[PDB]
Amino acid sequence: STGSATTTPIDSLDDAYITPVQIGTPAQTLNLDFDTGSSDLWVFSSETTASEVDGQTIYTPSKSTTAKLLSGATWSISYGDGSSSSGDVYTDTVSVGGLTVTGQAVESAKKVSSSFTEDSTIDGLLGLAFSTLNTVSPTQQKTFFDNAKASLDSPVFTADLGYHAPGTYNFGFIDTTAYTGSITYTAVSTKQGFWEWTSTGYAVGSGTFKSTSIDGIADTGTTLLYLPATVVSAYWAQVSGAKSSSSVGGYVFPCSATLPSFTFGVGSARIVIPGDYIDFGPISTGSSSCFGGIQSSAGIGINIFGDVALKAAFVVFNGATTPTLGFASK
Repeated sequence: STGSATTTPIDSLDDAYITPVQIGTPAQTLNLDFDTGSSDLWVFSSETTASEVDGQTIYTPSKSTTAKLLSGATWSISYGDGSSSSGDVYTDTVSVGGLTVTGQAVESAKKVSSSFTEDSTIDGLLGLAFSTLNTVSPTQQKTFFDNAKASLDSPVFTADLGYHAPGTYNFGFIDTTAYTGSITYTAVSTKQGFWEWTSTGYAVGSGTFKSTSIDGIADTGTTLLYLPATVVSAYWAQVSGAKSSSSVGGYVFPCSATLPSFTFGVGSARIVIPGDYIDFGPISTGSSSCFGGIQSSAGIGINIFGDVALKAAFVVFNGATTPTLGFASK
């Protein structure tokens, strides 16, 4: 089997992407944030504290003939950005882009933090990291990909995120029309439960490439590119007037700037992030200070190749017995 679904930016900045997902019978379609940095499929639901729901579409398990309470199971997650959610668990039929999994754990939120409530466009998350990170207790549950894998034509999914435009998540096949050149594959460590890999270096603008190993995670659920302070300083030093602002929470730059590109290495290959991808716009409405899309990972504890990096590439998440990651230009 295969599946193919369009993923759409939630706003003009590509702060996140939503993908429609069919849950239950008859189908209830919710728009979920596909997140290769976590491993829970959770939704706003009829059980979510009413004051914490503000415009989201909810899953109502009582209206699904295939929903079953997973008795005794609870979940609770906290994300890198400080947001969180928790609740109980149903199993139900879940389909993405024509690919159907029966008996998928659908984690129903009883509580969500303010960041979730305040974003009316995201109805939940669909985790695509390794199932070892799944938070369901006392019986850990499998991700949608893990459940689908054996049925897929090939044990892979791909992320093709757009810059200020829709893109695609495919399951079970590689669309050879969706990228240019060849795909370069690189080793993955699953030791921390992430799609963790090592970039071979970077360049800033038309500058020379610096060969240096940068361990990090391919994370579709993180907006920005978080790299070591040395790398980030080298980038922003090429933008007149750019500075790190403790009050704003990272590097800002004059909105009048033209940003240089940023290149990262994948083996001997190179992925170029155009400068425009690094512009996250005014820090507040009307401001002439703009927020940067490359930020320091210092004090996160891990480097994160988030959407800013991934949307410059066609990315293969290869879930074969020994997983790997592939990157192509597009």
